[PDB]
Amino acid sequence: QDWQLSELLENLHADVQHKLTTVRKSFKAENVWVDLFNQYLPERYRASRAFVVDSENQFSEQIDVVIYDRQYSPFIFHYAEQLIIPAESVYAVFEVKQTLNKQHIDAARKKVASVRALHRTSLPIPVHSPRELIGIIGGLLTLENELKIPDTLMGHLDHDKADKGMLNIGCAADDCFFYYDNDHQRMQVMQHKKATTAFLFELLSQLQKCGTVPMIDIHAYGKWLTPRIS
Amino acid sequence: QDWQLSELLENLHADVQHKLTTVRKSFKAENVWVDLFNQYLPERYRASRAFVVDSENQFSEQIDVVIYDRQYSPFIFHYAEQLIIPAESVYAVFEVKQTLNKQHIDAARKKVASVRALHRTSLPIPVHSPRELIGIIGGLLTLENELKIPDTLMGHLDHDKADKGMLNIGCAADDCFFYYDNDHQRMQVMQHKKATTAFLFELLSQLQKCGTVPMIDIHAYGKWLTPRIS
Amino acid sequence: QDWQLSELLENLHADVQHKLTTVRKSFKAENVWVDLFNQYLPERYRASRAFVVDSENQFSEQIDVVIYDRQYSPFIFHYAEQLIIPAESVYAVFEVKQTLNKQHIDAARKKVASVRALHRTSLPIPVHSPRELIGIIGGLLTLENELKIPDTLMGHLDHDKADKGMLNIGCAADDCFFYYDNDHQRMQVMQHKKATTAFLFELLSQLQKCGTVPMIDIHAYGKWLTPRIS
Amino acid sequence: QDWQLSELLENLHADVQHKLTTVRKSFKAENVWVDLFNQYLPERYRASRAFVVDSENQFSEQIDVVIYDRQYSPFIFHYAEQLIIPAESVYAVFEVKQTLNKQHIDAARKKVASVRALHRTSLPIPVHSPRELIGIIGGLLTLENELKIPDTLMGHLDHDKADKGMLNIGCAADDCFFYYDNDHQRMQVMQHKKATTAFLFELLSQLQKCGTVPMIDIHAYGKWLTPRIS
Amino acid sequence: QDWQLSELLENLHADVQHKLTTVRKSFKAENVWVDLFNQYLPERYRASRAFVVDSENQFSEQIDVVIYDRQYSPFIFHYAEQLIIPAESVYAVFEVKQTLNKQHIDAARKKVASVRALHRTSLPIPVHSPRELIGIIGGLLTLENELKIPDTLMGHLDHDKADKGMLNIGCAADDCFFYYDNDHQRMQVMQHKKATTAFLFELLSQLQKCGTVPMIDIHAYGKWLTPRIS
Amino acid sequence: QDWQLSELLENLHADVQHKLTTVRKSFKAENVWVDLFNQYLPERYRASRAFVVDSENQFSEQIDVVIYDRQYSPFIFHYAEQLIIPAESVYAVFEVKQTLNKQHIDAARKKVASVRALHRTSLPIPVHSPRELIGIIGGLLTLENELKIPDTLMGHLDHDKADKGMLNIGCAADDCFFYYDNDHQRMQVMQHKKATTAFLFELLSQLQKCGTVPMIDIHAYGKWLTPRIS
Repeated sequence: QDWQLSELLENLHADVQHKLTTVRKSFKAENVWVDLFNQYLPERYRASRAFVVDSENQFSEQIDVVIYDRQYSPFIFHYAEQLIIPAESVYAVFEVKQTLNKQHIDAARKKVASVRALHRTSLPIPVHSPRELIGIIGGLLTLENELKIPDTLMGHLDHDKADKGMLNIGCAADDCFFYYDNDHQRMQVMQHKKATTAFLFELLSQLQKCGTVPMIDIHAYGKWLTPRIS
Repeated sequence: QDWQLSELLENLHADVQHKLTTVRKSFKAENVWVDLFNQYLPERYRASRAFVVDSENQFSEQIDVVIYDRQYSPFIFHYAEQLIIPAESVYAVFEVKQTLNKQHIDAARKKVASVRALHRTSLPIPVHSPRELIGIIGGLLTLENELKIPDTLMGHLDHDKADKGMLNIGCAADDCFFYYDNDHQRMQVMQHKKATTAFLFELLSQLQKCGTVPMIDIHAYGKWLTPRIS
Repeated sequence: QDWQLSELLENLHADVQHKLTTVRKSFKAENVWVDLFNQYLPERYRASRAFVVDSENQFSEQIDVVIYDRQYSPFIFHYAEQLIIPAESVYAVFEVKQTLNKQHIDAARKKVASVRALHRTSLPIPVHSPRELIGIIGGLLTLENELKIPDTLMGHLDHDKADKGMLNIGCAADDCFFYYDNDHQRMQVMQHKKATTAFLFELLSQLQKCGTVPMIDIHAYGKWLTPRIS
Repeated sequence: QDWQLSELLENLHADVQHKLTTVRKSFKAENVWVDLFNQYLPERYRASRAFVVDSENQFSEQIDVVIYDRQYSPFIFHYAEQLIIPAESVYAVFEVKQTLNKQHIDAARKKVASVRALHRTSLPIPVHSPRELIGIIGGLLTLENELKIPDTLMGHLDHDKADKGMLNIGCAADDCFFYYDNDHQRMQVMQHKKATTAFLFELLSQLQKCGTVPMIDIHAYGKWLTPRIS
Repeated sequence: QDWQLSELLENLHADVQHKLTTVRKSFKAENVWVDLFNQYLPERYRASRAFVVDSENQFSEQIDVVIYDRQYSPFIFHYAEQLIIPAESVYAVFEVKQTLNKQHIDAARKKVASVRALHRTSLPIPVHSPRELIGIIGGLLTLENELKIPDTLMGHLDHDKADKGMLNIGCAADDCFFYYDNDHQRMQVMQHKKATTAFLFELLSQLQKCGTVPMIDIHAYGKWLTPRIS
Repeated sequence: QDWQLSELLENLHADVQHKLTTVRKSFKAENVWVDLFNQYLPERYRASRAFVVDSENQFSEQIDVVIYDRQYSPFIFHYAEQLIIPAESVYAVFEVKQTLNKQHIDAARKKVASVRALHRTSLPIPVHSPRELIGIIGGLLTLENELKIPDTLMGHLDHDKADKGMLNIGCAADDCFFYYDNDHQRMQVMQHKKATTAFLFELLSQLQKCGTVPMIDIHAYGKWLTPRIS
């Protein structure tokens, strides 16, 4: 029963997972999630606490966990010891909060909203048309779920897809994960003892369906240095 | 005559090649082949001794050398100190045996057969159609060729393409290498003093023609953790 | 005014930039440019002093700075301590000279011409047609501009696109950068205090528009080791 | 005047130094100091935020910057994402506070005192006598000095060597650094534009005079796992 | 009860420890022990499967785990993919066997004996006298203990110190560990659930008491290349 | 005859050695020697082209190969892309020249003389006395020896030990190495086909007998930033 695919999946990155459960039990956070994501995610992706910036000199607020393209990113900024990432590079943004409740849900929606409100550029490619903008994943990462009734959480998580604050995924470590399905066109909540690894696999699945990074308009950033003649 | 492209090609990764010739002469193995491949192959690929697993909880036997996609692999399992790789990540599988003879050919074909019999998934992409499954390269890596007659080896290597045990490529270090050509639609054997480097270039050429990793169905692995509702 | 996108852009890789300005002031070089490029460029690219070779056993002269694809390159050669790069891997080639004048412009054009005259291969892909050959960027990297009149430099830089010596981009550190625009179908010179970073953003933009590496014909290099039967 | 030893000294690790000055100007912190120390210090040393623990199951409070021996440390602990360092490994402990004033001086003295009150072991060596315990350096790292009168800071920093809270060194970035001299047997304050680099050289000098790590009594930690018979 | 020194000690390198327990349970090996040691040991030491060689062209048999000085070693040999270490660099040598029984004890003693029988050199230092030769630690590493009676294992482990096969330390993973005490001048066996971590701390303690690598007589190896005149 | 200590010694770092022989045959250089040394030398040492500087603001000329203490060095400077090393950190200095003749011998003696003329500091240690200054090894590294008569080279290499230009060691790759012996109190020349590896082992032997880095007077460098009160 060791060489059971089920067992291999649970044992995958066991150590970082164990760090998260201890934190959950010490509450009964932020850095563990960043660590967790960077272990599970393929090389193309990196996770970090960070601000997001766009080529219109607009900045998000500090985002507890940003997942961005490290491999094909043309630049990432460092002010002091802070990371500032171009919006075009961002795949997902998460709020971290100890507890999953109506208020932190709303707090997550506002952080996600502030990133999606940024302006992202996308060029055409040799001549194809410019690529559709990636749909940025928004979520909430918590240690203890305070909405024990699946109805009392289902309700406060029903948000419209046009809404820029909508949460695509979220987790209460070792307790439950939720996510939005398109086939079903609804939110779905799953209460499971292994919800952290199941949440991660869901995340990998949504990342895989995001789409390829569009071509950044590098001149839309370079215009902050020199003029252009039409 | 040093700055001759011919010489540059022979000098390429000269050290790992020298390790292989010594082993050939000490016989008159496994770790050398893995080292050799990991030096010649581009960053996308990695070679390792490993088991292969599929999302149906089927396992190959231990494969002396697996070449897999390390860059775009969503997960690789580590049981004890053993590597277990999802079948969708596999480009090539090799049997290592001291001598190239009818029996080790058959032993190679059975290992290859066991990996290709695994179930591999492939999703559609945004909506394109799902990508064709990669054609997994199967081979046999040896130190000394015991079929000196090119007719006596040609015969025991003529296998049908529809057969899942068919060997696409193989080598007897510093002696000969064989491979299947599609234009010619047959096997081809080459006896050459520099057969190790020529075998590697043939491998690089087949890898290049494999195709891109299909999109793994991550939920087909994630189902081992949580149910899904249709 | 610290958290101004303008300031973030200037502060990006500030240290290597500072190394370049000191050299400019010590003249009032080569290694600084290589260092500079390897910090600004995304992971796919690497910069290095090197010779370029093709599958016809032709070699360029030593190129002060080659930008090549390290991620998807199937091989790079090392004679002694010299780097020798297959022409198919080359994105850009630069001459380095202390001063920007008519003679070093001509010297750059001849080095660039010698690389573009090499033979580059390109295969079809599964069956699509073989990819168009990348357009290799040629430039000239200098410390002090000796053509102060924008007319007196504009003139000696007007070359025809069909000419294999034509220079696509160039820089006189912390003074000016030039580049060819297709929309405008002319050369363009920009005299700016921050010309080094603006030059780099222009380079990133041209690299982005280059196209993906064509599929190298590995057998056109492997033919240097073994014969082929038609 | 570039190749002036004075200039080389100022230019040393210029980039991390620049990060510190920006923070100083943004206040007009913690991570910058750690970054700064890890660049200036030789390989034997590492700096990190951390708790300190002894073999009597006593813990300090969280220490903003601990400098410990990473080379010869037999173990370092990781609770969740927290670093916990055996007291025997500690060379220096620093409080970080935006401003240098009487209250943050006292706050530093209490943190330093809590580390020096821990129990540190030291064995004999083959048979020589057990090494004297290292004298742990205590300091205070700030951005802006609020005691402008050198008398008004001198006074609140005159402490006795027998006191476990005594501060050996401290800095107000790009403004002043203080330190205790044994020859002089007093504190000394230095107000200098380049006070950050001078502070660092003073730190290197005190570290050099600390003494080599004593031999840790590993069984005094191992007793937490198994009993011993006398 | 998480921030209990006891708990930190048990959690230290928890992952590699877990790998070892699984192997113990799959038996109800070699690579796990090497991995385990390389995580617990300080930077000075490295563990590896290897042959040991001396300057008299004598070789041990293959040693399942050798612990050697990687930091101050002047050379290590690589034949094929095998590691060959000069005897002067060796701190400890271990036999790995699934079960702890009289026969594997004897097999361990014979491997240890073969390494200690090698000739080790030691020069004087500036002029001090040559350093005493390190006492090489010998042990046996197993998964399951088959001598359940502590008298039935005590008996077959009482060996004289003057014997070159004597075992200084050994372990049956998560079950028991033994070691020789000099104060007590006997062997000591400890049966404990956490015997793996306690065994490691005992190993660290013995390594610490070994002594410093003597100065290797480099010319005693160099004589294999050129003559010397007296 | 493969597992012959003689063979292992010749095979040690075979690849970098092969690079050197090719250069020797292409002459019939500098970077190969640096590479060679960094492969053979233990971790404490690093080799690099560099200037040497002392705390009296004196600089050597550029030294083709400096061997310095990277591990215990408190600082190393970087002007532009040049390395500048404090004299106290230097173990050996070499001139590189294609041919070994009277003139390049004299050229080497002058470079060595210029480094040894620098001022090196050395403090006392807790209170022991200050350590004797390391005896800096001087040598000459060449590809072809033009003094074929061992008398015609013996003569031009007899220099007095008090002379600051004296050469302690040198090599004509794959041809001969010389060195100074104290027992013999003379120079010694050895003509051997494997002279490169024998030269390296001689170098390792002299390095081992150099002595430990003395304690640098860090304030003798820090005085370039701030005054001191006696």
